[PDB]
Amino acid sequence: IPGVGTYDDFHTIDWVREKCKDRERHRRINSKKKESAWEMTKSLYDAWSGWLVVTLTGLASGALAGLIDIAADWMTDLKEGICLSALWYNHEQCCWCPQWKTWAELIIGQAEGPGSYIMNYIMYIFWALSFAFLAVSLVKVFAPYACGSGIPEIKTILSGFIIRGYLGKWTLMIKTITLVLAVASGLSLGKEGPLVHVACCCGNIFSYLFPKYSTNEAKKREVLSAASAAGVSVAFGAPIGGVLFSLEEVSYYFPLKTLWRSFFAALVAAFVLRSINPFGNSRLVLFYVEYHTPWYLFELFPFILLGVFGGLWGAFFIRANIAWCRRRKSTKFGKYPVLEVIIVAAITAVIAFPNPYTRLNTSELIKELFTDCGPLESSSLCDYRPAGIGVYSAIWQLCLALIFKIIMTVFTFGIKVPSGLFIPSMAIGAIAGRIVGIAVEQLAYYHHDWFIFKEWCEVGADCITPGLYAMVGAAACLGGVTRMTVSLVVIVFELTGGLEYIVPLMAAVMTSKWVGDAFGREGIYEAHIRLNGYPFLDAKEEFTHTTLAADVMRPRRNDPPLAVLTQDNMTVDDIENMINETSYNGFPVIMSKESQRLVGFALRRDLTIAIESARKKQEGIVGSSRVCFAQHPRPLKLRSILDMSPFTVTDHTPMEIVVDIFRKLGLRQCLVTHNGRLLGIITKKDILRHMAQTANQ
Amino acid sequence: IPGVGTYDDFHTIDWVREKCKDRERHRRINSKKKESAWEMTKSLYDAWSGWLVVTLTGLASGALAGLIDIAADWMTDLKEGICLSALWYNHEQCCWCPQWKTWAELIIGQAEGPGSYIMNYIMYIFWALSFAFLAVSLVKVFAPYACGSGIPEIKTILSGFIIRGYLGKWTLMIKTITLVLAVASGLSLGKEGPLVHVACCCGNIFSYLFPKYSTNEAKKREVLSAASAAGVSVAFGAPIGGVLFSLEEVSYYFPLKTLWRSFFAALVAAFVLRSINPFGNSRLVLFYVEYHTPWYLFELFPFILLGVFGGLWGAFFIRANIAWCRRRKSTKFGKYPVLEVIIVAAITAVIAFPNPYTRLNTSELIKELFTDCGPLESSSLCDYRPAGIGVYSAIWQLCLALIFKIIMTVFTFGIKVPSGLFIPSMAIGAIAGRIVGIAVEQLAYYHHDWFIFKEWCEVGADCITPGLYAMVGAAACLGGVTRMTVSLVVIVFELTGGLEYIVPLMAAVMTSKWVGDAFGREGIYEAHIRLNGYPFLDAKEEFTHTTLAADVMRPRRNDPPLAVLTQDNMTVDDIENMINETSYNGFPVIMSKESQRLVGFALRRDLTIAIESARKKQEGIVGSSRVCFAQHPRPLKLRSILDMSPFTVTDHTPMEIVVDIFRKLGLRQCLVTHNGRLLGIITKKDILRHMAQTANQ
Ligand SMILES: CC(C)CCC[C@@H](C)[C@H]1CC[C@H]2[C@@H]3CC=C4C[C@@H](O)CC[C@]4(C)[C@H]3CC[C@]12C
Ligand SMILES: CC(C)CCC[C@@H](C)[C@H]1CC[C@H]2[C@@H]3CC=C4C[C@@H](O)CC[C@]4(C)[C@H]3CC[C@]12C
Ligand SMILES: CC(C)CCC[C@@H](C)[C@H]1CC[C@H]2[C@@H]3CC=C4C[C@@H](O)CC[C@]4(C)[C@H]3CC[C@]12C
Ligand SMILES: CC(C)CCC[C@@H](C)[C@H]1CC[C@H]2[C@@H]3CC=C4C[C@@H](O)CC[C@]4(C)[C@H]3CC[C@]12C
Ligand SMILES: [Cl-]
Ligand SMILES: [Cl-]
Ligand SMILES: [Cl-]
Ligand SMILES: [Cl-]
Repeated sequence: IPGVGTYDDFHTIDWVREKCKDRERHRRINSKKKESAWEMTKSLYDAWSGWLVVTLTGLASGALAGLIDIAADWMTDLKEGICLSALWYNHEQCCWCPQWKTWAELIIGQAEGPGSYIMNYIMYIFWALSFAFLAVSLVKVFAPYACGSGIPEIKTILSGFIIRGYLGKWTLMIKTITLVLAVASGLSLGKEGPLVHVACCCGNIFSYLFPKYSTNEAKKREVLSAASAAGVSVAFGAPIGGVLFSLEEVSYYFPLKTLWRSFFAALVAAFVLRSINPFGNSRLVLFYVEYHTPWYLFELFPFILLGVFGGLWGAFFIRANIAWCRRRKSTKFGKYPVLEVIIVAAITAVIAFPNPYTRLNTSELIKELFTDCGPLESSSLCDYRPAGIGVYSAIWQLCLALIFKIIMTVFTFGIKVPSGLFIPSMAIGAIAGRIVGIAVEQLAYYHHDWFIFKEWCEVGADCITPGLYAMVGAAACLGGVTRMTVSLVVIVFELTGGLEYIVPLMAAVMTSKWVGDAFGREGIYEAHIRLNGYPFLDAKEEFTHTTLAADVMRPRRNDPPLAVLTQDNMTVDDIENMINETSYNGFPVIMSKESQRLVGFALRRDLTIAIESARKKQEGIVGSSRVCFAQHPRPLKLRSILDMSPFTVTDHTPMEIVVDIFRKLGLRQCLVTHNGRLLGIITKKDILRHMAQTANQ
Repeated sequence: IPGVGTYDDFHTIDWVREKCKDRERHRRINSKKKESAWEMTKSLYDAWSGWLVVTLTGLASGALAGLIDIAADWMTDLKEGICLSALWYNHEQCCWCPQWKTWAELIIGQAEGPGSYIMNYIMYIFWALSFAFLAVSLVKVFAPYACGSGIPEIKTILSGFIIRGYLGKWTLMIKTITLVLAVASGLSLGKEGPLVHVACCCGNIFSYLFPKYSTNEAKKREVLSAASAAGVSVAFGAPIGGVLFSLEEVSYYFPLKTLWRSFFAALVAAFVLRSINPFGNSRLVLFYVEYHTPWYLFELFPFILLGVFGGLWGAFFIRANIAWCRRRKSTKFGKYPVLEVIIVAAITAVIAFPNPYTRLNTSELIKELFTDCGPLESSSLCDYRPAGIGVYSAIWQLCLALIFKIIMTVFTFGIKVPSGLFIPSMAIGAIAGRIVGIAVEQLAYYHHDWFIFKEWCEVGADCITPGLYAMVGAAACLGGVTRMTVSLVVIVFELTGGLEYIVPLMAAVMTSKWVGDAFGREGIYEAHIRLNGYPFLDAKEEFTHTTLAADVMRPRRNDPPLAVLTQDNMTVDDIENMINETSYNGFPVIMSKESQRLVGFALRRDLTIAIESARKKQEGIVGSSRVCFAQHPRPLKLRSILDMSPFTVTDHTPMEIVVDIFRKLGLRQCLVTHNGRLLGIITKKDILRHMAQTANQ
């Protein structure tokens, strides 16, 4: 019957049923292939559909990432001036500087002086405000789903949740435009994490072109996992890192074939980015900073210390941001998203313009911090490198920036614009690591008499490398705020290329994960999932409460008896009334009202669809005709919509085993029986609600 | 009761029961921790036990790998002479060459001449024969399990199979000695793959030191997965590659925490190898060959061609080796393992000595082939690089070697000595890729007028890099013979460090996997698992036969009724007689012989152990006392050994869902019932046998 087997919005899919549908389609297609040669070519196309869709998703993700990077760089450069000779060229490419003219030279006509500084300040603020206004208005008017990182929603979707329109074309376009707008605005956010959502949108749009991936939910989830891998790859140019992230972060179920498919998609996207090098390649992709000297054993001490910082700040953020977000979801603050975005952008621009580090783009700041001092470098971060008073000043200039980055982010992650949390955390950790490395280098230079320095360092030698400390701090902050261990480390290593610095990174990361784990085992993405109330049966959480299945059945003593359907003692009108009277997703069809022996399970959606189709197709089905759910007045027959083998457990079964079954098999509901007689039903909603109750939420 | 919950040799574990035991122990330990501060310290130790065991396993694996490499290098160098000045020094380190003296100089007294060549030939053959004899005798006399790679057995074990003594200390020591002996003998084998078994042995030996990992099988399997990751890491110096290999090859179930634990163990082992650099670091670990020029798009054509070769040869090997192995398991050839090893070693030495490439160590040959021609290099492989006649001769010298390497391996993988298949396949692929690269370079140099070469190459330019072709060929052969895609590619990339050659590798690998997949979807390890007859329910295989649970129940119409135990209508003597009369692993305890309603499941081992313990502990239990399985003449009580919630499915349930339940939940048996009455039992053995029957085995 047409329509049978579909799902509604904000519903969970049944993986077993979807896979049964997929293999039934596979058997039918194989039979057709053996039937004819044209069907054989169709079967070959069906087999190659997965490769085709993953390749298309990778190519689209790479192209979109390149375009977004180019547009964001140009728009960010527009704030501080423009290149009259070539308006399309950005500041860096325009000066590759008489061609570049600042707003002071174009309005006041003076390149220097207090008036020039004032004009530049006002123009910077105005451009930031305009970009923020455009981004928020576009998000609110066209695609409200384009707001946020999207990683929490993608995680919920890959678990089996349905969010219609989240991965649509409208959301893709609006997010693509608004991410560039927000990045140019200068808000404390990034465009690396959100790229995963863009890749997922592309994956869905391409999956619509293949019947195998367009009529089955599980195959769509596999394509989405590959898309997420490709998105991370384009974000950080780390295809292996992207595959690991898909494996450990967003993919609830990851078949082995999906591993290689996601790896191929990530490699294709990385190759697409390489082809347009350096046009669409970001600074992070082109980082490629060489190392001066190898790390040393004693240096692991400050690194671990950095880890502690990464463990602490992230925890604080998880406690702060969430709380603020909750206030936005409870008070009137959420009724004025445009005003909130405008105010945040104004404050950020005003407080960031005076300080060169904050006025600097976050990605460029990260690149500079990771970049090591050189003989040709004369930046304030490397003016001293003996050392002078300016060092202290430099440290001061860093410290303030750090504080700024810590504050704005808390009020920036959650606003109604595309915002990413990877870049801000990386910048904060990089600043902290740079400060720590500067301190360690100064101590080594002024106290080389210590046996540790005298053994592992030499007078007038590059024993200490602050760039490595900044990298370690960035990795520690990312791990402490996301609780990622392997994917994070591999992504950092691929981004920086420091194969010899994998050990220094890992350690720090682990430390952060432990420290944060002391203040809470939940990460930022999971915390946001819980805040939004999405149905998520996280496997990381362990159910320790000693309860039995009898304690979770909905039809309790106080509750009314569960609605059931007789095999062949029901009519179409009665079934319609039952559907319109009960709120159950499905109903268990029993043999008889006395025996109450389970016969099957019929979903309400399929039941209604079958009834309507039969009424519109045949004559005499006006309610008088009976409905028979058994096998072979024109009585209605609805055996095709019922499940012959619903999962069942005993009333005394410990709830831990039930949760295990639900997690591993991805079931939708389980019929709790005893003596072969139906008693109750435990649904994923009930399991989640019980888990929340036992967790004191 | 002591002894309850144990397993016998060659038996499969029940993952659900083990995990229940583990969490019950966790709850008890948490209660004790809350009881006292000493118990709190004990709880901290229990929590840190996993980190401690993985760290110990990594350290032991690294140390053993270094020692094995050093010993193998020295023993191999001993065959062609000795360093009189420093007998402990090897040929390369002795000449770092008056100090080094060949056997001709030490016996005949003439360094050059036909007599010197004859003496060197005879001494080489004698040393190879002696090493082979020692290895085979040690394997056959002390640890028969030390033979082979061990990857198939490790894969079976990680799926829940029990092989007592496979990972013991005796096996570890014997394999460690015999791997070095066999490598020195010159047989067509390697010591990289077998290192995984060494790591697993270390992991088991260390897991014996922690009660959490000593009393639970699943935790031991997690430790073994970490050990396998560390073993691969030490084998190829690719901790990420080792983690991926553990994820995709040997680990049936891989918890998320086990991922980070395995990564940490691999990193620790790699760091241990680094600390002893270059003493215990193999040539593969110290490969680190720089790259001259980047690869080009047209070069992807021959690379794919190499993939085809890798796809073909491997398939052939899977068809040849297995067959020969089957002959060794059916004819009298298997009755003389020592003689077979001696004959194979004699033939290999005799046929390899004349040709310099075969006389050369396989690892050194791989390093040379991957190594690119340089101005200071004057080797025959790079004598020409215009080109002369010698090129052809060089190619000839390669071609013969290739054929040799293809033949001996077929007769070498399966003998009663520690043998690895990674190194031979890598060498074969490297030779093929070197030949292909030489041909392509010659064509480009003599036919640069072609638009392709004129566009992507220049006159007198290093457009073609034969080392990259050799690397691609090695990767293709490895993928074709093992059907590994992501782990293989990452391992190769980490080994070579060519982050810019990931795309050329991947493609080729994929091609091989496809080509081999056309001649059979099973790899060498799975083929050997099937040949040995181990019980393996591979998840990669898909069950498409449309059968129901009723078709797999053992108690069929022809078979006798299933043995059952009444709840409280049985005696100790009757239960003992039933145990000694039936071969079932466990028996279903029913409420009554008339109702036949399932009450629980009692394992034969636990039943016998409980009966014996009760008889030896209490008085009056002499068979007259009744046995009651219900809850509360001194009747025996055996409720603690009975499972209250055995998994059950309906008789009409499709067998596909049953296979899914068995694979995902790792069950041991499922009770098939109808109307709430027990009918039959489907065990993993029956599922495996039905799968074999449906596969026409
Ligand atoms: C909000 C974003 C999307 C707007 C993008 C278009 C921007 C870059 C456009 C809008 C108005 C434009 C300006 C309009 C007028 C002039 C005067 C001319 O003598 C030099 C160029 C200059 C100064 C233009 C530079 C580019 C400009 C700033
Ligand atoms: C090894 C050295 C460098 C570490 C130095 C920092 C130490 C003192 C830090 C690291 C982790 C920290 C712990 C992390 C979290 C908690 C839980 C909280 O409810 C009380 C404090 C407590 C228990 C912290 C105490 C201080 C602590 C132990
Ligand atoms: C089979 C393996 C394990 C044996 C290991 C020990 C080997 C290396 C031993 C056994 C016999 C030894 C030889 C015995 C006698 C002499 C004569 C002396 O003037 C030079 C050293 C020389 C030539 C020895 C070299 C080392 C030697 C070959
Ligand atoms: C793309 C170019 C370079 C590939 C050139 C090699 C081609 C001809 C190879 C690659 C894979 C090969 C196929 C692989 C396996 C099979 C199955 C076998 O039962 C019949 C031959 C057949 C069908 C092969 C035919 C030839 C084949 C198609
Ligand atoms: Cl970001
Ligand atoms: Cl993000
Ligand atoms: Cl090997
Ligand atoms: Cl092997």
